[PDB]
Amino acid sequence: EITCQENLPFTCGNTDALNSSSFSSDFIFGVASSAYQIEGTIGRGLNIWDGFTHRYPNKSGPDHGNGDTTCDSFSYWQKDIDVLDELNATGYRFSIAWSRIIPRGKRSRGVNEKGIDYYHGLISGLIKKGITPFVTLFHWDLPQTLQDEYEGFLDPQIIDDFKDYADLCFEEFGDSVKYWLTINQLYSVPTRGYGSALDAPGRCSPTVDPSCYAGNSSTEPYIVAHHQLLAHAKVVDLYRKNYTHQGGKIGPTMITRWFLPYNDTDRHSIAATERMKEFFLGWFMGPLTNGTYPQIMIDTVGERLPSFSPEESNLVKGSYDFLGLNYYFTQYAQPSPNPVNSTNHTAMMDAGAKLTYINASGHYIGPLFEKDKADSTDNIYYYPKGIYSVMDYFKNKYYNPLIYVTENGISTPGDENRNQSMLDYTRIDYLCSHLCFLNKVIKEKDVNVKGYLAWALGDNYEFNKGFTVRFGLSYIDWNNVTDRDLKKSGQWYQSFISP
Amino acid sequence: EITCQENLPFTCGNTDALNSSSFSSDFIFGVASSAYQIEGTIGRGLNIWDGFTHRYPNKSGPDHGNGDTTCDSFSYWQKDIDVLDELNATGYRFSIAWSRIIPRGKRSRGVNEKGIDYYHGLISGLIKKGITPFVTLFHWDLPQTLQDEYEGFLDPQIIDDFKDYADLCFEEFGDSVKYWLTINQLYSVPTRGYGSALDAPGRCSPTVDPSCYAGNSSTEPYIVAHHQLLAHAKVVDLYRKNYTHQGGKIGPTMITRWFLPYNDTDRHSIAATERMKEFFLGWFMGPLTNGTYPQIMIDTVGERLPSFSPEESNLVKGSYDFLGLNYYFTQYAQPSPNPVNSTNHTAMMDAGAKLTYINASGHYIGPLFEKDKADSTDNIYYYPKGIYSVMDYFKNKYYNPLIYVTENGISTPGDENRNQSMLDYTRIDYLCSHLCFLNKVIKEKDVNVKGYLAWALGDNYEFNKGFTVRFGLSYIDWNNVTDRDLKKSGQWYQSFISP
Ligand SMILES: *[C@@H]1O[C@H](CO)[C@@H](O[C@@H]2O[C@H](CO)[C@@H](O[C@@H]3O[C@H](CO)[C@@H](O)[C@H](O[C@H]4O[C@H](CO)[C@@H](O)[C@H](O)[C@@H]4O)[C@@H]3O[C@@H]3OC[C@@H](O)[C@H](O)[C@H]3O)[C@H](O)[C@H]2NC(C)=O)[C@H](O[C@@H]2O[C@@H](C)[C@@H](O)[C@@H](O)[C@@H]2O)[C@H]1NC(C)=O
Ligand SMILES: *[C@@H]1O[C@H](CO)[C@@H](O[C@@H]2O[C@H](CO)[C@@H](O[C@@H]3O[C@H](CO)[C@@H](O)[C@H](O[C@H]4O[C@H](CO)[C@@H](O)[C@H](O)[C@@H]4O)[C@@H]3O[C@@H]3OC[C@@H](O)[C@H](O)[C@H]3O)[C@H](O)[C@H]2NC(C)=O)[C@H](O[C@@H]2O[C@@H](C)[C@@H](O)[C@@H](O)[C@@H]2O)[C@H]1NC(C)=O
Ligand SMILES: *[C@@H]1O[C@H](CO)[C@@H](O[C@@H]2O[C@H](CO)[C@@H](O[C@@H]3O[C@H](CO)[C@@H](O)[C@H](O)[C@@H]3O[C@@H]3OC[C@@H](O)[C@H](O)[C@H]3O)[C@H](O)[C@H]2NC(C)=O)[C@H](O[C@@H]2O[C@@H](C)[C@@H](O)[C@@H](O)[C@@H]2O)[C@H]1NC(C)=O
Ligand SMILES: *[C@@H]1O[C@H](CO)[C@@H](O[C@@H]2O[C@H](CO)[C@@H](O[C@@H]3O[C@H](CO)[C@@H](O)[C@H](O)[C@@H]3O[C@@H]3OC[C@@H](O)[C@H](O)[C@H]3O)[C@H](O)[C@H]2NC(C)=O)[C@H](O[C@@H]2O[C@@H](C)[C@@H](O)[C@@H](O)[C@@H]2O)[C@H]1NC(C)=O
Ligand SMILES: *[C@@H]1O[C@H](CO)[C@@H](O[C@@H]2O[C@H](CO)[C@@H](O)[C@H](O)[C@H]2NC(C)=O)[C@H](O)[C@H]1NC(C)=O
Ligand SMILES: *[C@@H]1O[C@H](CO)[C@@H](O[C@@H]2O[C@H](CO)[C@@H](O)[C@H](O)[C@H]2NC(C)=O)[C@H](O)[C@H]1NC(C)=O
Ligand SMILES: *[C@@H]1O[C@H](CO)[C@@H](O)[C@H](O)[C@H]1NC(C)=O
Ligand SMILES: *[C@@H]1O[C@H](CO)[C@@H](O)[C@H](O)[C@H]1NC(C)=O
Ligand SMILES: *[C@@H]1O[C@H](CO)[C@@H](O)[C@H](O)[C@H]1NC(C)=O
Ligand SMILES: *[C@@H]1O[C@H](CO)[C@@H](O)[C@H](O)[C@H]1NC(C)=O
Ligand SMILES: *[C@@H]1O[C@H](CO)[C@@H](O)[C@H](O)[C@H]1NC(C)=O
Ligand SMILES: *[C@@H]1O[C@H](CO)[C@@H](O)[C@H](O)[C@H]1NC(C)=O
Ligand SMILES: *[C@@H]1O[C@H](CO)[C@@H](O)[C@H](O)[C@H]1NC(C)=O
Ligand SMILES: *[C@@H]1O[C@H](CO)[C@@H](O)[C@H](O)[C@H]1NC(C)=O
Ligand SMILES: *[C@H]1O[C@H](CO)[C@@H](O)[C@H](O)[C@H]1NC(C)=O
Ligand SMILES: *[C@H]1O[C@H](CO)[C@@H](O)[C@H](O)[C@H]1NC(C)=O
Ligand SMILES: *[C@H]1O[C@H](CO)[C@@H](O)[C@H](O)[C@H]1NC(C)=O
Ligand SMILES: *[C@H]1O[C@H](CO)[C@@H](O)[C@H](O)[C@H]1NC(C)=O
Ligand SMILES: [Zn+2]
Repeated sequence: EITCQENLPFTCGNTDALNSSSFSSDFIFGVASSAYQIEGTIGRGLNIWDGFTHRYPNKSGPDHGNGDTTCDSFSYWQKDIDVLDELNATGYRFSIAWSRIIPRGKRSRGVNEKGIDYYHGLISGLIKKGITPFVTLFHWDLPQTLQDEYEGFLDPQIIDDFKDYADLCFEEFGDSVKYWLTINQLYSVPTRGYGSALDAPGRCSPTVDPSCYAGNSSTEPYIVAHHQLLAHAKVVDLYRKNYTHQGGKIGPTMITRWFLPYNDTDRHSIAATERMKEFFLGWFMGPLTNGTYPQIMIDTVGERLPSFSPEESNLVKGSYDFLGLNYYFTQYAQPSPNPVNSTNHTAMMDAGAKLTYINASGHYIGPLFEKDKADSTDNIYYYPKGIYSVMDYFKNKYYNPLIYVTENGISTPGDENRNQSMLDYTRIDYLCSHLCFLNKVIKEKDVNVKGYLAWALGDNYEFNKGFTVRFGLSYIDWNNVTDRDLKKSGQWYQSFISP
Repeated sequence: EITCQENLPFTCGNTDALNSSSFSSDFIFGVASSAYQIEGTIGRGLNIWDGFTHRYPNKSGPDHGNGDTTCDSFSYWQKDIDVLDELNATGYRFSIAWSRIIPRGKRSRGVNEKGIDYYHGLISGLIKKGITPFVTLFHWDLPQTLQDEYEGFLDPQIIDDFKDYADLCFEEFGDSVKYWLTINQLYSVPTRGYGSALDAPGRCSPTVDPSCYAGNSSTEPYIVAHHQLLAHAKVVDLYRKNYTHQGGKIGPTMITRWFLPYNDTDRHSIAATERMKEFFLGWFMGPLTNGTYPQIMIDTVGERLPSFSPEESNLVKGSYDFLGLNYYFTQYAQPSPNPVNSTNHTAMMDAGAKLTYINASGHYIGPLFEKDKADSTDNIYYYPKGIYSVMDYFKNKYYNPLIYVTENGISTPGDENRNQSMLDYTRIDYLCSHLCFLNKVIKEKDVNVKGYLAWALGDNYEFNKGFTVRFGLSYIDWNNVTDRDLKKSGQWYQSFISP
């Protein structure tokens, strides 16, 4: 019987009690990163994260930081491999920058052979240290040219351009890469990029944010979500029909959260909780497992929800070998109105739920996850048992999928100094508490989870936050980015992996 | 009789001897700037200078600086108007960022109304202080989307996109703007952008620079030059047929240089000097005055020189109301081989000339213009009489055009400290020595020159050099860019204007 803690103080930092041997022998342990966040713009074309962060610098982060140079993994990719080698990691999730290998977006316009060689060298270096690559084709960094030609994922033209890009990656790297991710966190771009305009490309309704250059927060999230599923399923079909000889697997990435009722004896809050599961996970998991959106979405969203043709439904249904599940936290849900006729209506209001970290009796769900200095009532809190609840739900609701945990981690403030930054005990507590529950859910519920990749390998540019928060297991000095030095967390993870 | 000095020391800094009253009463005096160099990326889409400086940071300048924030004329445009008001300037040359008003390049994709309002406010502010705007439509900052769709000026698709962009500018601002420039320095993009790859977009032959993403240095300069002339002439036709009611004038910008023989008794060097005039000025001035390229270019460049159809020849011939002439320096010319079959052949070798600042007897042409710290034998030297020689040549060879001097100025090192930077006596000597010759040529040769705009209003990002050189008449502190403080040069120019 496995007992895991839910509240501070935790004791899972002790490698005598929890380590890699607690898990099956073939289980993969590593870390993750993304191209915009770590490489720098040297050697690549421009993408919508470059566009968004330069056009709307106060949305890039409070320091106006961006990915122009960041930790310079373009130059220091060998140092990333060295961190992984130090950890004795068996996996590394990284993304390919579309704009580094096809700067002009559409593959018929030509490829950047030097950009292809950059990834060849990385992949070869990983494999030579025994590290299995998990490669994300699209981690939000769409070539700027495609957004300007047709508004990227807002248009169905994106399916064929994404397909041709994916084909080039499979042709070039698939002899060595056996685990591919298509689109990072399907829920994110639609909602933050086209609903709230917190993320690139920064579209939304005029009264939601007057700085959006265009958009409609009520309709566009649904259009983008739909084209994301079609483009993902087209690439999966391509992979499975034309690259089956490479012996690899492919899947989407979901951002996952667990949801609990704000008031667990109030039927209205209980209903809002179940609505949240459908609108946040089922929006994509319904199409991925059944080829249709959830009935509550069909009913509520009405004419604003696109339909799949029979051919598209068949293409999208079952379009995964595995699921990359990212997990960070859990929210309480209570009812909220859905004012569809308001000019500031957003797709996110369709779920009819208001999300908090404090329930109706004043209980905070768990330890502090992220402090919000502008508004402290907006602090985010974590909940280690949520990873257990998510995994169990995916096995039970979504046909017992093979799962890899593709992201899991916590930030510490960028205002801390080096020493404080290195002594990141809050990060050991977060990582170990979630690893305990993950082991518990694998053993108790038999969820087919086969790996775990913590967010992040090193400090990087954080979407929306600049360099004001740090997520790395390895520290990077922004005045001289060459080195990546294991933090207390990285050292702890090293001993968890090789106890 | 006017006597002007050619060698240090100069005495034209004395406003008793040379001032604005030395020139006709209607003569316009001011300063100039360009959008990429001063505004910052806030509020606009991305262009090829953003692309080039981020993809090839060591080509952006030795400090890797770029135009991301620069002096923040987006925020501080009122402070630029204040500098002009302090100078009692009567003209200001600025450029419109295509990417600020049409971020998606093609006008049918929509316009950025807030970007239009930015220029409305500037123009209105200038006119209210009695300053005549001279507005450059294209100062090299092509929306990145157009370079990625069809390689910008390499393709004839650029003509109609440039035309639609120009139309929008005339419609929006032409009721107030009466002097328009089409393309800044026609010789520059073809040669530096597509021949040497020193400038965006950074194309060239593989053995010229292995870092070019594509190109051909022998052919591409000619293609781009040709499309530049066609796009320029299309816009001029549009202006003169559809916006004649606005009562304004339009013209191209040429970079001008004078050329002297390396050895003035050697017929080979004399021939190389005359070749240089044709290949550097006649490349564009031949088409602009006659609808054909110079015969020496037709003969030497052969199949690599495009031909104008009769319709295109007619469109391009006479396509100017005035000429914007930029002038900085003069070179000696001697013969050099033209190895057309070499893989590193460039369009610039077609002239069969090698350019220096020192003649065959060891005479340096004039005072120091720019020091080159990597290689001192590469220092550039200036020649005040060259402005006289250029103006006289344009009147005599090119049908007595109306001319405005659209750029003239000198850099000082970015390594100097504030105090040294402010005491920019070398800049007063450069500006006054050229103004003396300009007055002399207007009086002696009756050249129809009606204004002079010194390069630059303030310190900015310098193409190819970052923030390592300063060209401003007003100082900007890079640790806090709000203020623009008149240097010794700006104060001298203030007294030259209002003695
Ligand atoms: C897994 O995919 C199955 C489809 O392959 C889902 O079953 C389908 O569910 C739909 C309803 O969503 C059933 O379609 C209904 O068919 C009747 C009967 O002929 C309809 O009137 C109803 O159409 C009306 O309601 C719609 C909203 O649902 C409106 O959009 C429409 O304008 C009408 O108001 C709907 O008919 C559809 O109408 C729109 C068409 O373009 C569409 O093709 C048409 O089918 C459908 O019969 C059913 N298919 C079968 C083979 O059973 C399945 O849905 C789950 O199971 C069914 C039994 C219902 O209980 C659903 O509520 C529940 O979601 C889904 N499973 C999951 C878990 O999502
Ligand atoms: C101002 O524009 C005038 C054109 O409106 C120029 O005059 C034209 O000059 C061209 C030569 O460049 C003369 O064309 C020649 O016509 C003969 C006679 O029929 C040709 O064989 C010669 O073609 C051959 O030489 C070419 C290189 O010049 C090659 O490309 C071609 O393959 C042949 O090798 C050329 O004929 C032209 O060939 C290419 C065709 O597609 C083209 O249309 C055809 O014309 C032309 O007759 C002449 N036009 C008239 C009305 O005079 C004028 O050129 C200047 O003046 C003329 C007299 C010559 O001295 C030129 O050397 C000199 O540049 C130009 N002025 C300026 C100052 O540039
Ligand atoms: C968890 O949700 C439950 C279920 O909603 C909350 O209990 C309900 O709380 C209501 C108070 O907000 C109770 O209703 C009231 O009852 C008093 C006593 O008779 C009456 O005077 C009030 O007018 C009110 O009655 C309602 O008026 C509106 C009508 O539309 C409606 O029909 C009436 O319900 C209600 O009885 C109670 N439900 C039951 C199942 O207990 C619970 O609220 C917390 O506990 C309740 C007992 C009460 O002490 C609340 O003060 C306290 O907030 C809520 N828990 C939390 C922690 O918010
Ligand atoms: C400015 O250009 C002029 C014209 O080219 C230079 O003068 C020429 O310089 C040549 C030396 O480079 C002279 O030719 C030589 O004459 C000596 C004396 O007879 C002879 O022994 C040499 O072999 C050579 O002769 C040539 O050999 C190559 C053959 O293909 C050719 O037919 C011969 O010309 C040449 O006489 C002279 N031209 C005349 C018009 O004076 C001038 O050079 C400078 O002045 C000349 C006088 C000489 O003192 C050079 O040392 C000195 O560089 C050059 N000016 C500069 C400053 O470079
Ligand atoms: C978002 O787009 C939707 C659909 O185009 C707009 O909602 C429609 O608004 C038109 C104009 O009132 C109405 O006649 C229809 O009833 C609406 N259709 C549906 C599907 O709701 C909505 O106004 C647009 N929002 C923004 C802010 O532009
Ligand atoms: C530049 O483009 C030109 C023309 O396409 C190339 O020169 C041609 O080269 C082909 C292959 O040798 C020759 O057969 C022709 O004689 C050339 N044409 C002319 C007009 O010169 C040149 O090789 C290309 N340069 C680069 C470096 O790719
Ligand atoms: C690993 O953790 C397990 C508890 O599940 C423990 O039994 C084992 O001894 C630990 N391994 C080491 C080497 O500490
Ligand atoms: C696969 O590749 C072949 C040949 O390149 C092509 O004919 C076929 O349509 C492709 N695709 C898919 C996704 O099946
Ligand atoms: C618009 O929405 C904001 C936040 O969603 C809300 O605070 C405000 O009350 C809404 N206004 C209207 C007119 O509904
Ligand atoms: C690496 O991990 C393998 C597998 O668990 C282990 O046998 C080996 O000793 C570890 N190496 C280090 C240096 O920890
Ligand atoms: C301006 O310069 C001219 C010389 O051309 C001189 O005669 C005149 O007095 C000067 N003006 C003033 C006010 O110094
Ligand atoms: C001018 O505008 C009119 C109407 O918009 C158009 O029909 C005509 O073709 C345009 N152009 C030029 C360059 O003449
Ligand atoms: C190539 O050109 C460079 C500079 O233009 C020159 O130094 C070199 O000698 C040339 N090589 C060949 C093979 O011509
Ligand atoms: C501005 O220039 C005009 C025209 O020469 C002049 O009359 C006026 O006094 C000048 N103002 C200042 C403050 O120098
Ligand atoms: C930040 O910038 C946008 C324009 O990019 C502007 O709408 C907004 O006022 C600014 N936000 C704040 C909070 O200052
Ligand atoms: C920066 O860090 C690297 C690795 O720690 C070091 O070797 C290099 O000398 C440092 N550069 C400077 C300028 O300090
Ligand atoms: C600078 O960068 C380019 C790649 O952008 C590379 O080809 C070249 O080696 C570098 N230049 C120097 C002088 O280091
Ligand atoms: C920077 O300069 C402006 C103008 O000189 C000044 O008013 C502002 O206070 C300064 N900001 C800082 C942080 O020094
Ligand atoms: Zn930047």
